[PDB]
Amino acid sequence: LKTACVTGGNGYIGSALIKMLLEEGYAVKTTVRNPDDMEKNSHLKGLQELGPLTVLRADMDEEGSLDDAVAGCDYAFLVAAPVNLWAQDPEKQQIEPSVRGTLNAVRSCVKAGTVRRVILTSSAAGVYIRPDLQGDGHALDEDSWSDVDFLRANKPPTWGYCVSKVLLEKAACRFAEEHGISLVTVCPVLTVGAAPAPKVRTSIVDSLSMLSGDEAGLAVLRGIETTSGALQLVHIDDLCRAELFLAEEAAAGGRYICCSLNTTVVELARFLAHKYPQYRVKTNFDDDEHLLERPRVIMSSEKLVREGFEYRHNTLDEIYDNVVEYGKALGILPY
Amino acid sequence: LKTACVTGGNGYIGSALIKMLLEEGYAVKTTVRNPDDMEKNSHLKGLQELGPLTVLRADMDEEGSLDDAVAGCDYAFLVAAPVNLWAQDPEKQQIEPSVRGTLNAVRSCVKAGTVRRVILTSSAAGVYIRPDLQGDGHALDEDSWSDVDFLRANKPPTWGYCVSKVLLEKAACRFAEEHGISLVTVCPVLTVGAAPAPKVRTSIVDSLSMLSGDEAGLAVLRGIETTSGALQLVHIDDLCRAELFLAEEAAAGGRYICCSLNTTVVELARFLAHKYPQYRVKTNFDDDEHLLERPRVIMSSEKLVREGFEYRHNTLDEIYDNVVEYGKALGILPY
Ligand SMILES: NC(=O)c1ccc[n+]([C@@H]2O[C@H](COP(=O)([O-])OP(=O)(O)OC[C@H]3O[C@@H](n4cnc5c(N)ncnc54)[C@H](OP(=O)(O)O)[C@@H]3O)[C@@H](O)[C@H]2O)c1
Ligand SMILES: NC(=O)c1ccc[n+]([C@@H]2O[C@H](COP(=O)([O-])OP(=O)(O)OC[C@H]3O[C@@H](n4cnc5c(N)ncnc54)[C@H](OP(=O)(O)O)[C@@H]3O)[C@@H](O)[C@H]2O)c1
Ligand SMILES: O=C1C[C@@H](c2ccc(O)cc2)Oc2cc(O)cc(O)c21
Ligand SMILES: O=C1C[C@@H](c2ccc(O)cc2)Oc2cc(O)cc(O)c21
Repeated sequence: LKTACVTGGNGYIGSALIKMLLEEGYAVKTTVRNPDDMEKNSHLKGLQELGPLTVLRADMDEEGSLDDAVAGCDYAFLVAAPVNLWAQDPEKQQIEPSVRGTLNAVRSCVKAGTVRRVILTSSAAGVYIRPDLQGDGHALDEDSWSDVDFLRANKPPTWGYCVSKVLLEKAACRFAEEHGISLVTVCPVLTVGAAPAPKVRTSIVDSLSMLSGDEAGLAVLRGIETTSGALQLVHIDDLCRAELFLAEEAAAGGRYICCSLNTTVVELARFLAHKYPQYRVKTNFDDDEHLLERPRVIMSSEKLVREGFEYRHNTLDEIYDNVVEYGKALGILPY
Repeated sequence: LKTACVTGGNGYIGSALIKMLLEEGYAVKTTVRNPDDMEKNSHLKGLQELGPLTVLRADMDEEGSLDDAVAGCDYAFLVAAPVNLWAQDPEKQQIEPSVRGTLNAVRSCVKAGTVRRVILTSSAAGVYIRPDLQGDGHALDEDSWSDVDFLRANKPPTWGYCVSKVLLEKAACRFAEEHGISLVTVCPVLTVGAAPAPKVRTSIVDSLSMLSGDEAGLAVLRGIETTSGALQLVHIDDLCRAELFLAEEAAAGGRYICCSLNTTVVELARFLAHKYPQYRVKTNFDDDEHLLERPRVIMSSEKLVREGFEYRHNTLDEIYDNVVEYGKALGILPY
């Protein structure tokens, strides 16, 4: 069989990727940091009783820890990454560990000799910090990079996360090219949908905040719109198929935005209020709230599409098709 | 004042639209075919003594008939249309007059020069004839068009009505684009609620059939579900507000489904049986329970809700809040 490595099998996106790879007939090796924690990793046993899944222990911050897991793999999906969006000391707790851990992982992939392609999962946060674009009508593509200097000078919330994505991508791209290994980078927007992982929180807390009523989650969604010009969404299923697509399509190369739809907080609030009447969805925003009626800047996925990929969740109704039941199971929603 | 034209002021939806436009401060001009029939048109005098309403005589089948009425209007609400759902000769009694009357109306709107936007009332019957979708889990949006080929090949009941909506929509859009006039099309599902018109019947006969026991109306409801995959409902007041919203919302464009709730014959029957025990509502079926237990195909109003519209009647109780009294006043219900 063809074998794939997925770092961070207990993560939100990582757990979904593993499930899809197995379904598509791959043998899968995944790393977690504490396999003995079956609260976090029970889905890996569930999947492991269904398909050829291997679970290993590794911390990406330790050089060479990934050597064994990626040995004998055709593809390496580097999903695991530091996600301290709000660290007190971002340079040391988010940025430096991100760059160092990504280089550690690519080094292991090179060492393995068998890895045909590395698939690095980054984020739209490395793309859409663009304070030089004013007014509306803007459309960002893979040539757009988040303004690191602006981020370090002004340090808005989650600035360290945005910087870490920019720096780790460039470090990864340089390392891969200097060692002759093919590297594809995927920059997904906010990802929504059910996954096998039983104890994840991550962005689900935020994407469900209009239904849960959590004001911190609501601030995150507002922050995305304010800082990037829109609220961009993609379904977990489309993200995982996109990663498989980019791994398999030999003609694929370089960076790829993964984004199905550009909306706004107000649009999403209205739609969710309409689709889920049982929740008290606040839709009446009033003035000061610098909220957009329509996107000012959109993220373009034309490169991935013209590459041959097709999204299957193309409306708000389809992007939010199964996340509510997932939120219930995770305890993020009560009922 | 801003001035709006409404065709067919004696019609069910037309009469409700006129009352709402007058309430919202519009000067209104409406056309009827026989203003001297004050049994059908008395509500227009009642409205005329309360607000700035002009009543004119016109038959949409005759080219130019609408010229005078729509002259000086900022918006034109084309509500009047042939409703011979069961014509013996649909081609000549339903389809051709529909296309021709709509083109006549839009031509008059262009000639007026003042019409900023045309709001064309069409029907969900132009959307949900989709024999290619089997199983459940389907959601239809504005890109779904009723299958005219299937309709002409099998000629199910009301096939001529369904075809007329598809053709008049496409002909109208091609004409509007060539003349650079904004045309927005609304495709309501089964519309329910009280209206000023005193002698209308239309779908009220069918939407009240579970209370009246009329088996022809009950057959129409079962037919909607069997042919479209659900029993879709919207309140007259939400439809009228939606039409105003789309007229006034500069960003709005193209076609819009108007649908508050996707339910079933059985669920509606159980709801009506509990709400109105004085009437004898049949809730026990079987075999004939080819009736769905839950919608197989749902009409998605996501485009309209994203545009900025919010439904105010969202439950069966809210959708059926005042239709029964109206049915009494119309003689459709005895008591
Ligand atoms: N969720 C979204 O909506 C979204 C959208 C766009 C981009 N992204 C990005 O895609 C990546 C995955 O996101 P996610 O939502 O799945 O986050 P998550 O649920 O919190 O999972 C993060 C994974 O990374 C692991 N990890 C972190 N540091 C590690 C380390 N030093 N060594 C080994 N493993 C480490 C974590 O393992 P531990 O449990 O041991 O910490 C976990 O498995 C993230 O980089 C995210 O920023 C997410
Ligand atoms: N009622 C619903 O539940 C529903 C749901 C979805 C869509 N719709 C569609 O919305 C439209 C209005 O529906 P409705 O319930 O209000 O029907 P309605 O009560 O029977 O009224 C029909 C109106 O159209 C007029 N009309 C027909 N042909 C005309 C012509 N050649 N020239 C001038 N006027 C003409 C009629 O005037 P006359 O009296 O002189 O014939 C009448 O005013 C219809 O196209 C319907 O198919 C209705
Ligand atoms: O790691 C991520 C991804 C990030 C994100 C949001 C929007 C976007 O467009 C790209 C990335 O959002 C989050 C929000 C959280 O509460 C926790 C998280 O771990 C994350
Ligand atoms: O003109 C219409 C609208 C049509 C309709 C029903 C459901 C739907 O979803 C869309 C349209 O139903 C009707 C039923 C009638 O007895 C008489 C009518 O004149 C009509």
